[PDB]
Amino acid sequence: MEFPDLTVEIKGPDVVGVNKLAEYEVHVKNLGGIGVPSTKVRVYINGTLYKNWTVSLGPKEEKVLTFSWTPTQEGMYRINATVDEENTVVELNENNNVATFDVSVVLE
Repeated sequence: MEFPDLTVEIKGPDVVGVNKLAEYEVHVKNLGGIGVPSTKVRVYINGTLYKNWTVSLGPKEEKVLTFSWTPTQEGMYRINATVDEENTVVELNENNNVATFDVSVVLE
C-alpha cells in the first residue's frame, strides 16, 4: 500500500516550577517496515501549538526530538504530540500515533 505504523512518545519531568526551564523529548519511530519521508511531528500544549518538526523515518527507524519550555503561569498543563497530523500517510494504526503527557506547574 504500503501502510507504516508510526508512533510517538513524550518523556520528561512531571512536575516543574514556575518561571523555570524544563527539557522534554519526543521519541518517534516507524513500526511498519516502510519509511515515510513526509513524517511531520507536532506538539501541542492545552490545545495550542507549541512547536513542530519535519523529519523522515526509514523502516524501523527512530528519531529523537527535543524542546525546552518555561511555564510562566501556575496550573495543570496537558502536552500532546502527534505524527502525520495532516493525514498524508495511511497507517496500520491510527490511535497508535498519539502521545499524551501530563505536566503540573507549581510556584515552587
